[PDB]
Amino acid sequence: GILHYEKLSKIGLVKGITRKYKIKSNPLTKDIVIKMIPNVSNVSKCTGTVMENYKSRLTGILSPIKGAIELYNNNTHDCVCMAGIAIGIATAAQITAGVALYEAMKNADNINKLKSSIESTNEAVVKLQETAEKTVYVFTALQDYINTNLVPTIDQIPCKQTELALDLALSKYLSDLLFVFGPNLQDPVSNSMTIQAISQAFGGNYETLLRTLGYATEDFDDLLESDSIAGQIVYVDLSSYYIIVRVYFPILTEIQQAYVQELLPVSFNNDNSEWISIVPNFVLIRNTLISNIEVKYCLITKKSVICNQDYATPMTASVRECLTGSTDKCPRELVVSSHVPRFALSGGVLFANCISVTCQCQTTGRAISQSGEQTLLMIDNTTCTTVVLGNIIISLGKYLGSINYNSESIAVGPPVYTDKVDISSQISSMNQSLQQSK
Amino acid sequence: GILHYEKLSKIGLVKGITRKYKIKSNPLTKDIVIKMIPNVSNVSKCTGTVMENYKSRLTGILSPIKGAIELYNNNTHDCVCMAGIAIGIATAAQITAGVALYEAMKNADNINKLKSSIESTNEAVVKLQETAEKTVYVFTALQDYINTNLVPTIDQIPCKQTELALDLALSKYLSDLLFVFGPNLQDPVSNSMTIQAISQAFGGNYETLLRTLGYATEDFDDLLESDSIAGQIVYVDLSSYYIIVRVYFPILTEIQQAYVQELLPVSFNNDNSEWISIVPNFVLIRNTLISNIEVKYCLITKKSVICNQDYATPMTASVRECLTGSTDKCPRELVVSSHVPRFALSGGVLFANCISVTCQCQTTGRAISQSGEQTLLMIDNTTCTTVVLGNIIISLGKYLGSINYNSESIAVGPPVYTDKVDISSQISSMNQSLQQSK
Amino acid sequence: GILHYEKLSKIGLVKGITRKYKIKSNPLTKDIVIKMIPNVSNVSKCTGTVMENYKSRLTGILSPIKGAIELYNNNTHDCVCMAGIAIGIATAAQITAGVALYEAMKNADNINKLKSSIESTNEAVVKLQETAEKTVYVFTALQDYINTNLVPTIDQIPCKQTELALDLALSKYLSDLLFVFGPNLQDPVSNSMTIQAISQAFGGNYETLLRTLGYATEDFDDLLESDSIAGQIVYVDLSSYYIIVRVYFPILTEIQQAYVQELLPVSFNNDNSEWISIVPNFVLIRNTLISNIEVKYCLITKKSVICNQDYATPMTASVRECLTGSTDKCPRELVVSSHVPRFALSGGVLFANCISVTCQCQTTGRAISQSGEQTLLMIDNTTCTTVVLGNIIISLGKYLGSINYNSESIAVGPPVYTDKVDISSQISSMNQSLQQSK
Ligand SMILES: *[C@@H]1O[C@H](CO)[C@@H](O)[C@H](O)[C@H]1NC(C)=O
Ligand SMILES: *[C@@H]1O[C@H](CO)[C@@H](O)[C@H](O)[C@H]1NC(C)=O
Ligand SMILES: *[C@@H]1O[C@H](CO)[C@@H](O)[C@H](O)[C@H]1NC(C)=O
Ligand SMILES: *[C@@H]1O[C@H](CO)[C@@H](O)[C@H](O)[C@H]1NC(C)=O
Ligand SMILES: *[C@@H]1O[C@H](CO)[C@@H](O)[C@H](O)[C@H]1NC(C)=O
Ligand SMILES: *[C@@H]1O[C@H](CO)[C@@H](O)[C@H](O)[C@H]1NC(C)=O
Ligand SMILES: *[C@@H]1O[C@H](CO)[C@@H](O)[C@H](O)[C@H]1NC(C)=O
Ligand SMILES: *[C@@H]1O[C@H](CO)[C@@H](O)[C@H](O)[C@H]1NC(C)=O
Ligand SMILES: *[C@@H]1O[C@H](CO)[C@@H](O)[C@H](O)[C@H]1NC(C)=O
Ligand SMILES: *[C@@H]1O[C@H](CO)[C@@H](O)[C@H](O)[C@H]1NC(C)=O
Ligand SMILES: *[C@@H]1O[C@H](CO)[C@@H](O)[C@H](O)[C@H]1NC(C)=O
Ligand SMILES: *[C@@H]1O[C@H](CO)[C@@H](O)[C@H](O)[C@H]1NC(C)=O
Repeated sequence: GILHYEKLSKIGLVKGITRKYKIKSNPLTKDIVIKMIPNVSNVSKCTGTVMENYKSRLTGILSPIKGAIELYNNNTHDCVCMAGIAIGIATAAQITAGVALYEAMKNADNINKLKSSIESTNEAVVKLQETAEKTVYVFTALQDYINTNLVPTIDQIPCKQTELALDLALSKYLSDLLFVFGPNLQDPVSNSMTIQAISQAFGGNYETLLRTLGYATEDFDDLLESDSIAGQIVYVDLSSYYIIVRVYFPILTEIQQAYVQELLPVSFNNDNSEWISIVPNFVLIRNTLISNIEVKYCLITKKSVICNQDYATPMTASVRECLTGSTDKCPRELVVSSHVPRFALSGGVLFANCISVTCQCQTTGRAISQSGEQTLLMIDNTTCTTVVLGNIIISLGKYLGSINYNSESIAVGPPVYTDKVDISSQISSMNQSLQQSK
Repeated sequence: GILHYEKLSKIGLVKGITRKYKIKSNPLTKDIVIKMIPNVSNVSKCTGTVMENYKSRLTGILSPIKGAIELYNNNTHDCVCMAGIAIGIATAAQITAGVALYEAMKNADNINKLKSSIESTNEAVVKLQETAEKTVYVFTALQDYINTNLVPTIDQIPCKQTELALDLALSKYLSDLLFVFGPNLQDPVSNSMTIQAISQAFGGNYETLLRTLGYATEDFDDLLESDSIAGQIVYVDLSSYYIIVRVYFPILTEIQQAYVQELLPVSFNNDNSEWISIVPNFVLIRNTLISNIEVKYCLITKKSVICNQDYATPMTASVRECLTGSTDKCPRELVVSSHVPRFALSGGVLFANCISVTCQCQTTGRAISQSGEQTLLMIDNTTCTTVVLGNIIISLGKYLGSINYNSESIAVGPPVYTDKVDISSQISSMNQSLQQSK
Repeated sequence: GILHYEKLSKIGLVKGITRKYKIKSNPLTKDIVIKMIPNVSNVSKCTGTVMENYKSRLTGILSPIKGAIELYNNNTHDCVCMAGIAIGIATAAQITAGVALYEAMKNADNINKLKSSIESTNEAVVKLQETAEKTVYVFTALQDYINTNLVPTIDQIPCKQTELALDLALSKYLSDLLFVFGPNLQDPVSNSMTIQAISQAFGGNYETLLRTLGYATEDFDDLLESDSIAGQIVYVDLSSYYIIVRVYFPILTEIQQAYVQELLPVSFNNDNSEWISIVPNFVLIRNTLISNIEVKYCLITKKSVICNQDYATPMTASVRECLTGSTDKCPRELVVSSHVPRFALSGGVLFANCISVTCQCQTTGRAISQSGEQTLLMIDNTTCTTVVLGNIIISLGKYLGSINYNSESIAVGPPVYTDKVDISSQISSMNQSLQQSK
């Protein structure tokens, strides 16, 4: 690759798995209905004031979301035609989500004609014919719990306990719902809300939601774990207590001439001390351009790095030069923890710090020795066919690089400290020196 | 406001929603009892050794908490009168919590006179008359589960399976409880423990707790999501296995002459490349003082920023000058990701980077062009009444700033890189240069 | 200790609790079987296609894990001998985990001889005789739910609702399972994944797992909360849908001549302003060596700091000199928030910023005054026996340090700003100054 792997390997940074870059795109939209209140028609004998109190509590949660949705519904018309003077302040994502909301209102209007049928649902999952060809699924929360726990036990227990059990179930449902659908949800007009978060209105059963929707594909689990499947609330009903959610199932596009290269950090010896290299562990290479990538927001598999959006971030010229060969530009940090890697395997070849760990060859019985002028030792089956590292015995391959690897040395970079307080102290010391300098 | 909004918008910092500052204060205290063990009197036929093992396991969890509480209970008198010699080491928060614990012990002593009544509770929520006027609520864990699942199925299933079901429910209850009430809780003498965390002793039903306690308030959900409602364990019983928790319910005070200003980041063009501005997105302004605010610990709504404590943090003079007009002091960062904003709306006026995106006007049909010397374009209805951005059509309004906005240019700040490894490399390179100079 | 506690306290770093350092070591291994599919033989009348669909969905989840495990199984032989040529790329942790997997395969082969007995399990927890002396426990998911909820209600409700209830339970089980056992688990050959994460295959009942395994020890909860108890998947069956997990039980080893010292930050007055000190709050001292420690990954109790591995990190020379007495090297930060501590107690002695908070003595009735040249006031019973801080009254001990503490002053360190944008701006400004100089 573009990176100088041979020079990188001598300061740790052993070449790891090469993964292709995938980003979701081209979503397909399906509409579902989540009914936030169960049907207690069959336990209504002693529901008491529990349902009235629950409806009063749920109206206060659903009302701000509805108001924020009609804020964009009222100011979007047909020339998608948005009035910026009434909207006032919005971001590009908010305006795009408003456009998507306007597009979804066409189907929401057809769905809303089945309000009585939605009210009459008495099962957790039901199918309704929105049109002659389109079917809408209604997902009722706690309906399964009521049907399988409260209906069979109405006449067995004093149903004053059924009222308390129903009250506790509704409040526990609200307890899990409040983190996602509460005041934290200040921007319901957005398509970045994952289906897992939306499923909290259905008890967290996004598996049931997606399986019922019939979304079958090879990349289903990858899309789920990359947070690429998203839902958007397009309508809120305060009389029947249900929401219409549009689920956007996209497909993964492999970015052409793009891959993510992983570097395995290995401690190396320098100046009679143990060091580690402070460089990005994951490097994104698009065409011939080298840049950082925030892989913590992505899904990392053994074959590809999967993200819901482009997470590329800039890279300094010094770090780019370090990755392209200038090993003197690579920052390094002292090693004081005993639990730090000291060897790694790449292409059947072992890169080990044989000063911190004991390297012994099984073929000859003689220990492999590392001098004080060598940072790492490259052990292939030319040096000797089988090396022993304590309880580990490994058969080695042949190195595809230079034959004088262990004879040719390099230069090491400047030591650094990556702790927050240490960074602040370094900045202070450098400023107290720079004031004298200038 | 005090900020220079025009110059900030010229570098892509578009003015956002202005929110007032709210901090909780003046809490009212209520005492509740949480019984960590259910009443199995009606399933006692084949509970077996399960209850003995559960009590043995729960004693080891509750003993350190009781010891830590008695550490402060034993060293507080009337001469709130605290003996610092015996306490030894404590913080201001710990001492204030000890004072609150001493205040709560007066009511805890009255509550403890109903120990037999607490032991005899056989419902999830019961009401006990602590005095002639005060009422205390007892919340029993898994009591509803036992009453609605195990009691009705005593004679139907082989009750050796009931013993296994009871054992699994208790162990699952301990599994969720251990993260909050385990060795992590090293400081039970503190009033910073949220009611949501305390509710883990009741299966996570803080909604049930707060609804039973009453607590009718408009700011109820805001207080819940700002982590302002807190509870404190004031007494632990190792014989009846219950705890007394004092719930603190504060009110939200709007800080006078204080508001939080949000800045919407928009990419801008400079030197034939795309850049973003590295400035705080949320700026707290109290009176005429500008400072940072850690909004990640607060609750953000469309109307206010709500925090459980003051989260103001200092700001550098350079950043303050950047926010007050000195745009040459504003750090900027290169843009390499495709998924960063290019336009935003503020006051009916669109600030767009018409080089990265296509700006076309519907009224005239001609594309809106941005020269290479302009960072951003301000598009108001004085220019043209309706702009088109791909699939988005927006009606704009008059701008309230300078009429020569698109003719007047500004200066741009120094480029920076905000990655961790990039920061370390920059610090090392700058130290190398400084050492070479001196 | 090695730290200069007096000078540290004079800049608001009051000595806290001294905790010893503990790291897990010498694990003992026990093998368990988790059956990912329940036995629905007693509700098979109307399970329908639900079980077939669930098996199809679960095969896709479990197949990559089995493939990754067989990747190491196929390339490990008795000759522990590993073929590095076929492995290609691996880290030291991966190779050690492969060695552990090879060691566990010997017992996995004996366990797999009871495949029919594992298939026939119809209880949540059962005991099987793997050999004449060894015992293996099988944990079946949702088996208790089926036995106690679906079997008793087979003929009471329309069993078409039983099929929907079974479908929802299986899908909810998969929803919780997907985060741990989904595409995120790209490296099943590793012994660093905790038993709590493993328990997600059993509904999160790690308490049941460990109690059934019979692991009884004093440090049980400490090992649990330090993330020291870990499990490794050693075998995956795609025909019976179960996994074999080897649980590692380490012991907590107290590091000799090592302890973690905590410093309590207290605001202090300087130049008519309030400041805080930016130094590490937790300092790890091993022998005579001072270094940082990442205590966020560890478990902190009142007696010791417990970690699953060594988390020591380097410390700069400037920060070390600050901790050892050079108070002019200690970075300090301005105080703008009202909710920052102003006093603390250590050894019965109060260190308070009496400029910011009102200090009054009860014994004499006269207020304690702090001059503008003093950062903090040390108040012991030599000064006066009982101090009052608002609603707090504390009896004080005697200071064991210098008697001229409040008369001797020190020098203060350079001011710093710890915000991210502030750090970037400071770096840019210092680079601009350095470039102007050179
Ligand atoms: C939107 O318009 C409806 C009437 O169509 C009105 O009831 C509602 O209050 C409006 N909401 C907003 C936010 O303007
Ligand atoms: C409610 O009860 C009636 C009569 O007992 C029954 O026909 C109906 O199916 C029940 N509803 C549900 C959802 O089971
Ligand atoms: C050494 O490893 C290489 C792998 O590159 C392999 O082809 C070769 O057979 C091995 N043995 C020898 C003696 O080269
Ligand atoms: C700067 O470098 C010198 C020598 O290279 C070193 O002694 C000093 O500690 C370094 N300081 C910082 C803040 O990096
Ligand atoms: C507190 O005092 C009680 C007796 O009133 C005693 O049993 C207990 O052990 C003491 N605890 C501590 C921490 O001193
Ligand atoms: C326990 O059983 C008795 C007799 O069947 C009954 O009177 C009592 O109400 C039951 N307890 C509860 C809490 O239901
Ligand atoms: C531009 O919008 C303002 C309101 O913001 C309006 O008063 C003015 O007449 C508009 N000019 C047009 C439509 O040309
Ligand atoms: C400092 O600024 C110069 C020019 O402004 C630039 O070339 C260099 O990369 C910068 N270095 C750092 C560490 O900011
Ligand atoms: C399944 O049903 C049979 C016949 O009713 C019964 O003997 C057996 O115990 C049941 N299985 C379980 C696990 O209860
Ligand atoms: C491992 O070997 C088995 C046969 O023993 C084979 O079925 C399987 O595909 C192999 N897996 C890998 C990753 O080589
Ligand atoms: C002051 O505190 C010390 C420390 O415990 C104590 O020994 C002494 O009795 C106290 N009183 C006096 C008058 O020294
Ligand atoms: C450097 O120090 C000077 C005076 O000591 C100060 O004015 C300036 O703000 C500091 N710059 C930093 C900390 O970036």
